[PDB]
Amino acid sequence: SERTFIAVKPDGVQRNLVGEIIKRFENKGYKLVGLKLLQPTEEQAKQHFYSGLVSYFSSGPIVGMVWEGLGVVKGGRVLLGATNPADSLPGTIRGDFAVDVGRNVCHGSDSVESAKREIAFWFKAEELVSWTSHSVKQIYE
Amino acid sequence: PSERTFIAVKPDGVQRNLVGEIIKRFENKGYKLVGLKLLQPTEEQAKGLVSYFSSGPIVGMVWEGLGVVKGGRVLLGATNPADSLPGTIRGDFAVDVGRNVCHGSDSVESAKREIAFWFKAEELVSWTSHSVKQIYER
Amino acid sequence: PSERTFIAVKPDGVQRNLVGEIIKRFENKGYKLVGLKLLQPTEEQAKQHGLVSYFSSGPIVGMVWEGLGVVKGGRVLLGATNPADSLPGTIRGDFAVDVGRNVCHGSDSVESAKREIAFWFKAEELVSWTSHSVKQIYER
Amino acid sequence: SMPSERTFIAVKPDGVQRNLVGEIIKRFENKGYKLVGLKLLQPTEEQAKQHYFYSGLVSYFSSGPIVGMVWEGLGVVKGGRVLLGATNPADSLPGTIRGDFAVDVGRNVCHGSDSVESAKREIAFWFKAEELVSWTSHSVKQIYERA
Amino acid sequence: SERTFIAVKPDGVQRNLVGEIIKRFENKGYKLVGLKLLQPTEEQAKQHYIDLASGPIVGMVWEGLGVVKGGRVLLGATNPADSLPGTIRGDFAVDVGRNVCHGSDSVESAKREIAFWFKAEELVSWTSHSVKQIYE
Amino acid sequence: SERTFIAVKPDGVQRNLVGEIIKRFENKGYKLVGLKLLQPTEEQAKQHGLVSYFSSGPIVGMVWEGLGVVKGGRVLLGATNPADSLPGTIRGDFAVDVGRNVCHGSDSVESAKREIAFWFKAEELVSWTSHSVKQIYERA
Repeated sequence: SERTFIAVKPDGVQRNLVGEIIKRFENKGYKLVGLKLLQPTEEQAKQHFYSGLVSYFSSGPIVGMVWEGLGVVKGGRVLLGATNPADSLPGTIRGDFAVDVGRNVCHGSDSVESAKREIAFWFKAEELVSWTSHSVKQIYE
Repeated sequence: PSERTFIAVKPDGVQRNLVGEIIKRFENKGYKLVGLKLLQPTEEQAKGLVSYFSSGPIVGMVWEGLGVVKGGRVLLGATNPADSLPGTIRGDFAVDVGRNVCHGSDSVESAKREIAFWFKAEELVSWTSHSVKQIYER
Repeated sequence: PSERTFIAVKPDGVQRNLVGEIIKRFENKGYKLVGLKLLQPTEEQAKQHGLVSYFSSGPIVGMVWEGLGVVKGGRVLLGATNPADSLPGTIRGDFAVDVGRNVCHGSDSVESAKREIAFWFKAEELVSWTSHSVKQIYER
Repeated sequence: SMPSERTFIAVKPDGVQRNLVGEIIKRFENKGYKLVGLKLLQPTEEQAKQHYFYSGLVSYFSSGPIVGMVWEGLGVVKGGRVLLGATNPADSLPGTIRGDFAVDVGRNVCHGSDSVESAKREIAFWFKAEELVSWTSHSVKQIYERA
Repeated sequence: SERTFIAVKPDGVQRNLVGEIIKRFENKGYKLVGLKLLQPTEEQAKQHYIDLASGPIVGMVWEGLGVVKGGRVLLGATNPADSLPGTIRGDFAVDVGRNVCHGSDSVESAKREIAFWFKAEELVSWTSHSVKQIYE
Repeated sequence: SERTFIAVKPDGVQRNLVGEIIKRFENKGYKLVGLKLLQPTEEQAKQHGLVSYFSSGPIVGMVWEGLGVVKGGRVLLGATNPADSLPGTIRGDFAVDVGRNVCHGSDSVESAKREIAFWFKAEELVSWTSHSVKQIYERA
């Protein structure tokens, strides 16, 4: 089943939005199969204006997540809201919580291919957990 | 404002503990609860879709308010959860169209039919909200 | 575990839009909803339950909840009967001020729960079903 | 287009009566906007006449208290209105204040300045300069990107 | 009819707890009769400084039956270490020196605090449309 | 700089309480320095019927930092036995059965050190400073 990479960026962790973000994905019906707190290294930030974006991204921890579900790549992005918080609607994470595109609190993979790459980049295979939600028959026909 | 609509928490909604959450959103909006009942549809009432619909309880509700048929549907969000926006019930809580948590009458006429189908007249309560002048100008 | 209790949102609770909030808390706790009904008590029903007039003046929501220790646990969720003594986090602690407008009711014992359930609900109105989360809430 | 931009937000009397003051303030705080003015007041008949059916809207608006607020942040005039939702609740989407809480355009719970110029005028009309408080949020670097 | 003074201290305002605190008082059934974002005046500071020998903050006045004690119950114990979850400080504070809010500790001190922070003309007397639902 | 170990047990993960639990610790002012989703091995559960349930699915392991966080974290979780947990706590709000009590927190500073070391390798913990430290602590 489809998987996507969702991150709480360092502004999101600093502003105490980790639980709130996780809650919204859980409530939606998506399944958490990877989760990790980490501080990106400068080198990881270099791979991911330049000195500035690198420095912010390696300045503090992010929370990396892998979520599983039908249409979760697109759906996860819908939950996050438009990338640019000026365009984000209330009810979304960015619409509720962000102002500035450079401090937009979170990230979600923008396609299936890019999800596979991002998951592989941040998570070793052994760190992902395959399990079955006891609610699968209530969420999916 | 005396328009009425039928809202249901389907069995997946009840199983996933969304009854209170749904009621809350209608109450917050300003709509008035005039009928409420927990029931398990019979196979016959349902008559794959039949089996799921008669497999467990639903919560049936009648809500009253100005434009409540359309408004109730806006609160539920698009019927197909792929199209539902966050902030709506389905946008927040549903993934699959076949397990889309809830239902709202799609028109005034079909609301009248649905209400009559699930509720006996005596089961609906007419009352006046002490907030009516705060919610409606006239 | 199959224990059951009667919970009511009194008319002030319904008027003040607390029905959903109360149901949510019971659902969140893990208790199972097996009866639910909106109704306006008759004066006669209020007599059995000034207090008469208020109680029969508008609708209440009657509920039956099932779970281990649900009679006591339901009352703990409601908070002390007198809101002056109710702690924040409970329904009355969060939402009520006056004992005469204390928003809700819960059966005070197993025996009185059986009586209250039987009084407000006909047998055919209660639904027996199994939560898909039963093994996540209960070890045995 | 400055982060120092300011807008006027009001909880109208219906919003105060229906206990939506805290909820409205929370949404602005959550968004990252900064509260620089706040005041509970009952508009006078004369103040209601200027603000705006010219029998009826006046009477309701001067009938009880409103909460007046000044919020500061990048694009806060437009952003504040997005949080409130469409002016007519029929058009307001869930997730917004009016989409979540209002039904009738005549009882639409709140108000926000519709432009930068009208925000300056509204702020000046409801607040004396000495009532606004300038301070710095300890989260400014988390909300706004430094070059 | 009783009234009390509740304040969101500067840490509370900085940490975005103003709405959350107001909400809890509204939800409880108490009535907001004074509200203002404020900075002490030089004259207010002088008199505070003198009185201790016996910003911004948000200042509030709330009205209701038993609101002085009730308001404090909503805030939770003064020292957050002792505050229980469900209260403001139990949910949101760790350190007694950054305990987010304040409520008058008695009826007499409420009168004094209200008078100190609010001019009489800044309080609004009004009737909640829900008064008969909250009070018998 | 005190630290404690908090876990969402498998029932808690299954019942979608991870975010809710994290939120409460964040709201309180505590600082997240370790976070990981994992499925305990049978061997790991033996050291911690109870073995089978604990190794049956994923838990979320967390390390939190703050003044008095060991005791404070337990106060947020509520009494170990949900029958005794008060509303406003995680177990008071969400749990019924002591065998399915949703979560765990270290019971002392010494046991927190042991539990943190057991579940987290040193390189998995992140040391950082909250931009709100001076708003949460007077001495910071």
